[PDB]
Amino acid sequence: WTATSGSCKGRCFELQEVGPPDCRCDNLCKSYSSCCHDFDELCLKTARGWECTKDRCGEVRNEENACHCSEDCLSRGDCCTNYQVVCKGESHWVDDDCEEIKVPECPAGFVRPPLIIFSVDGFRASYMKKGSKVMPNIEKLRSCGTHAPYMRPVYPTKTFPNLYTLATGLYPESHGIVGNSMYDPVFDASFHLRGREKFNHRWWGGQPLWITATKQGVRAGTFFWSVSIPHERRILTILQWLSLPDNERPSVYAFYSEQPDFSGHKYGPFGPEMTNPLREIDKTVGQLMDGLKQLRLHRCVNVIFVGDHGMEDVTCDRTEFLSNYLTNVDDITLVPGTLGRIRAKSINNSKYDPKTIIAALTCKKPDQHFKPYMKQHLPKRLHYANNRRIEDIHLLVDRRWHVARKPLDVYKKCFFQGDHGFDNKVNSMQTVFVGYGPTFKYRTKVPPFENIELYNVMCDLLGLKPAPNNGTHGSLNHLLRTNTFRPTMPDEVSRPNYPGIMYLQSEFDLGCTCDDKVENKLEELNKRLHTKGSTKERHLLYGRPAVLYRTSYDILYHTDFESGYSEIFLMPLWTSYTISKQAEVSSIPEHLTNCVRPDVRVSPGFSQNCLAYKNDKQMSYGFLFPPYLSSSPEAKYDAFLVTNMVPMYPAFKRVWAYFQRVLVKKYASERNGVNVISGPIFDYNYDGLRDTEDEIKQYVEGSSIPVPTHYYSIITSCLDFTQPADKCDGPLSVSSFILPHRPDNDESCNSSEDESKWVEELMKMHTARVRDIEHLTGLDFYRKTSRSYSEILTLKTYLHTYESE
Ligand SMILES: *[C@@H]1O[C@H](CO)[C@@H](O[C@@H]2O[C@H](CO)[C@@H](O[C@@H]3O[C@H](CO[C@H]4O[C@H](CO)[C@@H](O)[C@H](O[C@H]5O[C@H](CO)[C@@H](O)[C@H](O)[C@@H]5O[C@H]5O[C@H](CO)[C@@H](O)[C@H](O)[C@@H]5O)[C@@H]4O)[C@@H](O)[C@H](O[C@H]4O[C@H](CO)[C@@H](O)[C@H](O)[C@@H]4O[C@H]4O[C@H](CO)[C@@H](O)[C@H](O)[C@@H]4O)[C@@H]3O)[C@H](O)[C@H]2NC(C)=O)[C@H](O)[C@H]1NC(C)=O
Ligand SMILES: O=C(Cn1cnc2ccc(N3CCN(C(=O)NC4CCCC4)CC3)cc2c1=O)NCc1ccc(Cl)c(Cl)c1
Ligand SMILES: [Ca+2]
Ligand SMILES: [Ca+2]
Ligand code: NA
Ligand code: NA
Ligand SMILES: [Zn+2]
Repeated sequence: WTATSGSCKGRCFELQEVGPPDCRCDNLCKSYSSCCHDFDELCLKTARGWECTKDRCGEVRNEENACHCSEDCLSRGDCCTNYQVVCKGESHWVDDDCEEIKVPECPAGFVRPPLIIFSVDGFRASYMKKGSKVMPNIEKLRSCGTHAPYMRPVYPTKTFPNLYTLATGLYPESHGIVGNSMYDPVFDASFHLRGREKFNHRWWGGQPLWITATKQGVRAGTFFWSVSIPHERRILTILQWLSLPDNERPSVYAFYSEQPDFSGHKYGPFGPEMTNPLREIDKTVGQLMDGLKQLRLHRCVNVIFVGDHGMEDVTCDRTEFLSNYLTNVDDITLVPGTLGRIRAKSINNSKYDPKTIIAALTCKKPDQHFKPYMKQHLPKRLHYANNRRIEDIHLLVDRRWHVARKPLDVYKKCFFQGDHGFDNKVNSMQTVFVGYGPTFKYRTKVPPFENIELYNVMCDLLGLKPAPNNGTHGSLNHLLRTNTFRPTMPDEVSRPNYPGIMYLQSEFDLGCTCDDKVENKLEELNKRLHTKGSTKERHLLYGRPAVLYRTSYDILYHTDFESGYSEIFLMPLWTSYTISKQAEVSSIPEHLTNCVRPDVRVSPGFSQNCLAYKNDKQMSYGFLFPPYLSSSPEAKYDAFLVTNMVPMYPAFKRVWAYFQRVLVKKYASERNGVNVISGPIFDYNYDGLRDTEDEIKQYVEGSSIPVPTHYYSIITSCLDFTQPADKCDGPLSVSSFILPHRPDNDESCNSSEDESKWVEELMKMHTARVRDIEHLTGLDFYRKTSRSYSEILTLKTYLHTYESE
């Protein structure tokens, strides 16, 4: 119940929301159907429209008007945004030449430059170039300020997950808004775009920027907007708030536009009908900047122009139906469209089985346009699993397609021509970022970055300490003129042991064999030097990784590679080696095919054993440093040490052996040498974080050898590829992956073919940031480089996407 017979007189767009049953006058009252009886009359004035005209200049103030053109309007803070242009001979902001904003030029009483976030729904990254002729205000923001060619949204590339990630710095699995539609089995409640459950605070986790600001004594304007409030009134409301007395005035404001998404769904991303919505958004930016200029704030405020996701061509005819694959389609609930999420229709149905549903959906049709996954098998870069609102079965839908349960769902719901939601590396899903103002740089282009990073920057712009989030604070310092955040590297928690030769061969009873009894003062001192680290400078280029948790491990040196060997997990945490452009690939010699050699530096008790692999009929092993890339026949023996062995399913060995035998050398050839760091990952609870020993769900049968859930590699070279990886003077270039360690290749529908036709495609799908590997391993890389720490943070957040231009 709302007692809507209270009044909005003197309350229009009040910032503090009043509680039930008292009637409301804030910017969300319409959404709750709770506005006072006189809200439209008093707060949504429209008389005489939104622009001054020559005849209105100097008029007698008429409080009925939408905005004012009387002499008093500037001191009232309620002029039409074009007042000074029409009535005082001033220019529009867009017509003024760009002039660098070296320092804030703010009115007296301003404690800090305000921040205005101007969020555009469905604004695809390529609109900034493709629509530039029809968006002159946005083009001035972009060209004069700091811009990225695009900004990467989070998955799924839907509105609410992305706007709430922008606000919190968190992945959707952590903030809890994992789709536009959700079921939470603990609450037993459903969240929808339509309706009221979405107003319940229990859905919305983390700490959004307006709460962060308020907790730290920075006032915030209200960020959500009721859809029916026209954009011109949203802009005039922000400008009125900016005219509040110092003690009342917010320091952070948000404008939201439902365009161009609304039209893009109807017309497709580049439908001829799209020009007009882009013109209208640009006119809104123009009103805001003219309005700021009238208030002498246009060289004081920092403005962020940012989108939530892009827009792809999608029509009804490109729909896959689950009824074409499943016999039992009425036993499932599907959340449909540009991603699929499946769960049982009834928790009482004991015959429901996810394994049989996955198998029925796997590679069934030659050009099948979705791929099913258990959520823990989704690419780790999506960070889309650790939330009970994410169903166990996920369908990754190809760009331009939908999935639905039955055909009747689609024609009893062609209308639409655009949609979004797909994998967030897809080019059509990318969106925009421009920062303009005293705190941003001038005429500066920055590389693409992820939207999870912007919360920290917004906190920096406002002098706030961010709540804990998934950004990497400091990685966007290159966007800023001032207010940079100067992080320190994390402290190493565990220091390594450096074991020497401590064990005799006969102390080992591992069931291993090697034909190495194959028999010099020149070359014996030489081999001893390699074991003490004489080549370590060639193979550990950026320092050893730091171990950020408590554990016991050993550094092991060799001619061709260095490793940090875990006595707890019985395998390396990391193995590092450099392959020059001139490196030669060789074979595993016949006499060494099944060779595994005890490592006399490491106790039998802290070693793997061959008998466990013989006994485990499902599990084989591979090596982290590949024997194919040994520098000499004699160095090759090091590659067969038991301390270089890791457990690998035979299906996975197909992938791994092709990466090591073919792709490493291909990269070294293309990039002028590469440094590779490879290792295992254990993430049995799919939280994106390193498992402790007591979280390991699978061991090599009969043993204490834990089975990795994934294997990573970080592949680094010189950004200037005229310099070899091992003699690089400047910035680095990286690409990385986190490959799922699976006992079959069902994910790859062409896996019966030669690995040259499917393995690199798999690897691209599982591309990763070095930061993703850091979370998953508790290691900290690139500790010893010539580069600034903020530059290294940017490098650790880089994702190689393998999308065309
Ligand atoms: C991305 O960045 C985020 C933010 O930094 C990272 O997430 C953090 O990760 C931490 C580890 O997973 C996690 O720390 C835990 O916090 C527990 C207290 O949690 C509450 O309070 C915080 C602080 O205000 C709050 O933010 C939390 O909010 C979550 O939960 C509510 C639901 O109630 C949601 O609305 C909200 O969206 C959010 O959900 C997300 O996180 C939870 C996990 O907390 C997931 O389950 C959800 O799926 C969703 O992803 C909470 O309200 C604290 O209890 C934990 O402590 C246990 O573990 C420690 C280990 O040190 C142990 O020592 C303790 O004893 C304790 O164990 C006991 O409980 C166990 C479980 O019941 C039990 O098994 C044991 O036997 C013990 O009794 C833990 O410290 C932190 O909360 C989240 N924060 C957020 C916002 O998500 C995220 O990791 C980053 N991602 C990547 C990839 O880097
Ligand atoms: O604006 C709209 C549409 N619209 C319209 N009317 C609404 C009325 C109320 C609510 N409620 C307020 C109480 N809630 C809330 O304050 N939650 C946070 C504060 C406490 C913890 C998290 C939960 C949400 C949401 C909306 C809403 O979305 N769309 C644009 C937009 C802008 C910014 C963001 Cl971040 C997002 Cl996700 C969406
Ligand atoms: Ca959207
Ligand atoms: Ca984990
Ligand atoms: Na075996
Ligand atoms: Na296959
Ligand atoms: Zn949309």
